[PDB]
Amino acid sequence: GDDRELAILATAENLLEDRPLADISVDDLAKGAGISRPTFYFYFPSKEAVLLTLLDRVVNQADMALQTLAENPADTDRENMWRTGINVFFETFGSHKAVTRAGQAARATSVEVAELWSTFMQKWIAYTAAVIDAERDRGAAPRTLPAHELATALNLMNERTLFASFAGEQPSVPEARVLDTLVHIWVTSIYGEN
Amino acid sequence: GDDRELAILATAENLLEDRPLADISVDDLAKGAGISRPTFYFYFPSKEAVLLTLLDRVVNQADMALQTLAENPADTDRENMWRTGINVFFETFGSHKAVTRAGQAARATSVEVAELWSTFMQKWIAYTAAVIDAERDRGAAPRTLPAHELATALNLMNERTLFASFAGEQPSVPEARVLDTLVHIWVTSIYGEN
Ligand SMILES: Cc1ccc(-n2nc3ccc(NC(=O)COc4ccccc4C)cc3n2)cc1
Ligand SMILES: Cc1ccc(-n2nc3ccc(NC(=O)COc4ccccc4C)cc3n2)cc1
Repeated sequence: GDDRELAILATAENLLEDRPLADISVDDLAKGAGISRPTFYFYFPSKEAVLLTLLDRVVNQADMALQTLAENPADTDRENMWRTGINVFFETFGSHKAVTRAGQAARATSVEVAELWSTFMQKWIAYTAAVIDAERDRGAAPRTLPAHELATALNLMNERTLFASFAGEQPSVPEARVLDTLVHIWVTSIYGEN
Repeated sequence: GDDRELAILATAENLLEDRPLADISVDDLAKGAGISRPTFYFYFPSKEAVLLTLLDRVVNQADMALQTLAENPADTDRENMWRTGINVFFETFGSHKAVTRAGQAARATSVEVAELWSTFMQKWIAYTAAVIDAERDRGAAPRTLPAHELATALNLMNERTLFASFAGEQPSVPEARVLDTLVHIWVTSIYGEN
C-alpha cells in the first residue's frame, strides 16, 4: 500500500538522478517499484504527479527545518544566524538535487508545481522580511530598501545560484564555495548602510 | 531577401508577445511575414532557429551597450556607475521581454541557446569581476569574497530577479522597484567590509 507508494517515489528519485522526467515512463516507474502499470495508476494519476509529491516532500522538509531553527533562538552572531538559515536550503536541496532540479523544469509545464513553488517562495520571503524587520526594530540593521523587496531579490539569488551550483552550470559558483558566497551578499546587503 | 528575413524576425517577436514558441508554427511565421512555408525554410531551418537569431541580436545589443559604457569613463559616483551598468540589462531586456523570456525557456531544449546564454554570462561575469578587482586595486573596495565568485552570484541574482519582474512572477519585485533593489545589493556587497 504505502510502501508500494514509497517505492514508486524512491524509484522516481533514483531515475531522476540519471535522466529528466521526459525520459522516464510510467512503465519505468512501475518496473522499478515492482508493480504493474495499472497498479501504478492506483497510486498516482501520472508521472508528473509523482514529481509533485517528491517536490512537495522536499519543500516541506526545508520549511520544517527552517521552522525548527526559528523556534530555537540559536546562539551566535548575526552572520552565523543568516548562514544557518541559508544552510537549510543548501543541505536540503543539495540532498535532493535531482528532484529539486526536475521541479524547476516542471514549473513551466505544470501549474500545480508552479503554484507549489510560488507558495513556498512567498512564505520564505515573508519570513526573511520579518527577520530583517526585527533586525531593523532592534537597531541592528539600517532602514534601506523595503524589507520585502530586499528579501525577494535575496531569495531569488539563492534559488538561481544554488540551482546553477547543483546543476553544475556554466557559469556557477563551486558548490564548496556557494554557501560562503551567498552569506556574504545577504549579510552585507542586510546590514550595509552603503 | 534580408527584409523577408527581418519580417520573419519581427513576426516571431510580435507573436512571442502573446504565446510561447510551442504555440507558434512555422506556418504562423510564414503567414505573418507574407511568405509561403517553403520560402520560410530558405531563411531559417526552423522556428527554434528564429528564436536563436532574435536572442542573439538582443544579447549582442546588451553587450554592445555595455562595451559603450565601458569605453566611455562616465562621470559620477560608484553607486551610479553600477546603476548605469545594471540599467543596460534592465532597458535592453525590458525592451525585449518576450524574446528574452523565450530564450530562458529554450535553454532547456536547445543546446545552441544554452551555449549562447552561457557564453555571454561568462563574458559579463568576467567583466564584472575585472571592475570589482579594479575597485579593489584603487582601494575603493575591500578584498572580501573572490571577485569572480561575487560577480557570478550577483549576475545570477540579476538574471533571475529581472526575469521574475519582467514575467510578472509571483513572487517578484515590481518592475518600477527592481533597478533600485539590485543596485543596493550590488553596491553593499561590493563595498561592504561587512
Ligand atoms: C536546484 C535548486 C536548488 C536550490 C533552490 N533554491 N530555492 C530556494 C529558495 C530560497 C532559498 N533561501 C535561502 O537559501 C535562505 O533563506 C532564508 C534564510 C534565513 C531566513 C529565512 C530564509 C527563507 C534557497 C533556495 N534554493 C531551487 C532549486
Ligand atoms: C527575462 C530575462 C530578463 C533579464 C535577464 N537577465 N540576464 C542577465 C544577466 C546579467 C545581468 N547583469 C546585470 O544586470 C548587471 O551587469 C553588469 C553591471 C556592471 C558591469 C558589468 C555587468 C555585466 C542582467 C541580466 N538580466 C534574463 C532573462
